[PDB]
Amino acid sequence: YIYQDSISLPWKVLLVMLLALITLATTLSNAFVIATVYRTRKLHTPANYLIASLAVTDLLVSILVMPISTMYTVTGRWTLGQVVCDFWLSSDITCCTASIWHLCVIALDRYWAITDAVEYSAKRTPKRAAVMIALVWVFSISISLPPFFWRQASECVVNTDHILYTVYSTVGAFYFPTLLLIALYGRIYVEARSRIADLEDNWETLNDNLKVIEKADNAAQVKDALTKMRAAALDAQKATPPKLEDKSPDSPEMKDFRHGFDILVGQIDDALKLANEGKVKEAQAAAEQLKTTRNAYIQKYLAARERKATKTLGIILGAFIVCWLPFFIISLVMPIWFHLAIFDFFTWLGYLNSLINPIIYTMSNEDFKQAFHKLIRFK
Ligand SMILES: CN1C[C@H](C(=O)N[C@]2(C)O[C@@]3(O)[C@@H]4CCCN4C(=O)[C@H](Cc4ccccc4)N3C2=O)C=C2c3cccc4[nH]cc(c34)C[C@H]21
Repeated sequence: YIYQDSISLPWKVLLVMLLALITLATTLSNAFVIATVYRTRKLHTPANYLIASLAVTDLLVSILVMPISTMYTVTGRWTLGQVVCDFWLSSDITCCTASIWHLCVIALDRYWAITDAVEYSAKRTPKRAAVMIALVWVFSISISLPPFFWRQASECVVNTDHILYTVYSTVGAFYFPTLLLIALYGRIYVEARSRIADLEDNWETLNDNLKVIEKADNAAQVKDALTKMRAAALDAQKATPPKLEDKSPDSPEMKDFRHGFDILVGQIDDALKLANEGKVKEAQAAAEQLKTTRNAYIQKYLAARERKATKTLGIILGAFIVCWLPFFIISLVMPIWFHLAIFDFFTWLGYLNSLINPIIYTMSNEDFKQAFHKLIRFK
């Protein structure tokens, strides 16, 4: 029985048009993300390479799996033969597993960057990124390779004979990566929370000590509030969590919040020199410059407190669960309920995640956002 045989001609052609536009929108949205990393020299960093390889996996899903699926989902019958069926099922398992595992490799990279910044800076290289990507693909192909027990060769479905592999495939491909992502997001969320809580205190110490220099009575009072201000600025500079946007070291970092403390420290040192010279009135007058420099970084400070990197990783985590949790839940309860339409809906729900992810990055990451605005000639 095929439930699709009951669907009318107008609803069938509309369903083909909806599915074909999702497939096309996934291909172009991921093609944009790949080209943007490739074309922009500023984006040639291991972190953006992981975005670019996630976009490559999602592009293969849109070329090897989704077009050839639209017809099978709407008609409900396989007409391409056994050989094409073998490659289609395996490219569905391999690319979707690669898609899921790219997400935790991006999270692993963000976790190490926010949790172990000094030790990781030396290890975060494009060679490291390649080795991790190869491992993801080798693990992806290894998941789809065992159901080749088809010693027998209208219907095209993956081998459901061995319950032990069926659950290993579901765990290795989904349940293990989600538990890793929850743990990874948890540590990242808590890291950023304490990093902005420290940034808030160092910012307040900077503001209050800046008030003291103005209302100072002694030279020793001026000199002390300056060294305290000096220490808080460099502490605020380390407290500020990493941005969502990743740029290569060889790129001008103007109006950057972390740079504001560098020029500010330079000014605090210039003022302490006059204080050590004996020109305290001049050292006090240097606070008028410090006041304006601080005033120019308030907007960049208030921006840091919003933790865009963890916020957007939360939206990706959220988008990943809401897209794949129904599929892998039904995938486990199916051997042990409603019709085959809910399986077709939940497969496409997982497919949709290949489109949601590149639109989340290009709306959130300002490098990808400005690249898009350039593409459609919008200012
Ligand atoms: C989205 N993609 C879809 C794809 C799939 O369901 N393909 C078929 C061809 O479509 C069905 O859903 C259809 C729809 C209506 C009736 N159907 C079935 O009765 C069986 C159910 C089934 C699900 C899982 C395992 C065995 C059988 N279907 C199929 O075999 C397998 C996936 C998968 C399975 C196992 C590990 C995995 N890692 C990544 C993935 C993946 C990607 C992931």
